[PDB]
Amino acid sequence: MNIFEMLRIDEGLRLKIYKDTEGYYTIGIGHLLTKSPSLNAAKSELDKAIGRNTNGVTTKDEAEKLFNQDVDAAVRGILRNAKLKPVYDSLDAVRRAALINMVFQMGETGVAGFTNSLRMLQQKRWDEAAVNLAKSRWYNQTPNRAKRVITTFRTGTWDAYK
Ligand SMILES: [Cl-]
Ligand SMILES: [Cl-]
Repeated sequence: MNIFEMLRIDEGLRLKIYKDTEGYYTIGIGHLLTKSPSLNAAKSELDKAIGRNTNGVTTKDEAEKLFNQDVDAAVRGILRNAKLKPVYDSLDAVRRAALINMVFQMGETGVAGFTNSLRMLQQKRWDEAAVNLAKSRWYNQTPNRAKRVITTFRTGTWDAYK
């Protein structure tokens, strides 16, 4: 397993514009287009993202290209974030993927706010971080996914995804 496969499992793949768990327009593999309620606004961002008149639909290749870009951007954002980098640097490979997953979902700013959890992860206090992480809106809103990610931090294995 690897980060791509992990995220493809968590986000799925949709080739037509759709609304995410929060009601926002998205496309592909969890690529958020806009938080605006307007579908036209969404089609416009799509077109801008793809570089053609899409009319709300993408091909598999195009969606995978957005995904590649989004994963890359996620890693890069972590490595440039003062609160995040040190955490990520301290982790083993599997766990780093768990961190990336979270930043892809919630943004780096959103993850950088789990201060308490981050410290625990940095200290390698797995069970404790797992419990702290669960005390969040994130876990209450998307519990199955949060649970997989959390298990991943807790165990350092991919069992949650097998
Ligand atoms: Cl883009
Ligand atoms: Cl979920």
